[PDB]
Amino acid sequence: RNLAALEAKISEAKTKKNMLQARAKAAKANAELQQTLGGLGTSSATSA
Amino acid sequence: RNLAALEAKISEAKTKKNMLQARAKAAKANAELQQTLGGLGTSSATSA
Repeated sequence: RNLAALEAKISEAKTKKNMLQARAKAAKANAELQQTLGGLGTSSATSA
Repeated sequence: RNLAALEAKISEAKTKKNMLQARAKAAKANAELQQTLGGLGTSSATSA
């Protein structure tokens, strides 16, 4: 029974952590998209 | 939507700046024409 419980713990923790990391990476990618959209170099063209 | 907006910005800024530069060059060419018309070397012929 301890082995059954431990395997359940291992599987759930591993998969949950992996998916959490993947979604966090997706979120940070989206945040980088937002930064790039905000990060517009209009100043240089205006100076030219 | 951000990409659509950004492409619109890029196209409009590029074309407007290019045409502005071209027309400024035309204007300076015309100003050089006016200078050449004013810049008459009558003094040298008068001295001869």
